Amino acid sequence: NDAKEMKKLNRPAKRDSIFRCNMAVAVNPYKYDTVFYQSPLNAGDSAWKNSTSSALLHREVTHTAFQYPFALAGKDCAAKPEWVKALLQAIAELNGVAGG
RNA sequence: AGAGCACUUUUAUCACCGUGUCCCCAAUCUGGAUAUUUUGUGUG
Repeated sequence: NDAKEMKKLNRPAKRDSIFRCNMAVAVNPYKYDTVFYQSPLNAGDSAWKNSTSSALLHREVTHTAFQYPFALAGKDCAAKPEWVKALLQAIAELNGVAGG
């Protein structure tokens, strides 16, 4: 790494951690819901394969909020106040967080 | 600054298709709210 680090002359940033965050939890229990699933075969004549069959399956969903602690820390994040402000604005504009 | 906690749960999909709760039936048969009772008493 960095030609054995003398040319870098900087910290390798190995473990510098900023914006520590926790993991979200729901507010309501789970009551074993189910929604059906069809997935028909792609074609009966296509060159592209058809998985040899078509099978129906199940899913489960629920409606629930998600409380969340933030845990922002560090008095050293003053080098780039613009970056901090942009990050806070992006957090305020959170959307599509889970790649479901 | 805690035996240094990142790099991944990811990308698509109609439970679809047809179907008269139908066909007859009486709440029917009789019964005196009847028997007595003064709005009486006097005024230019």
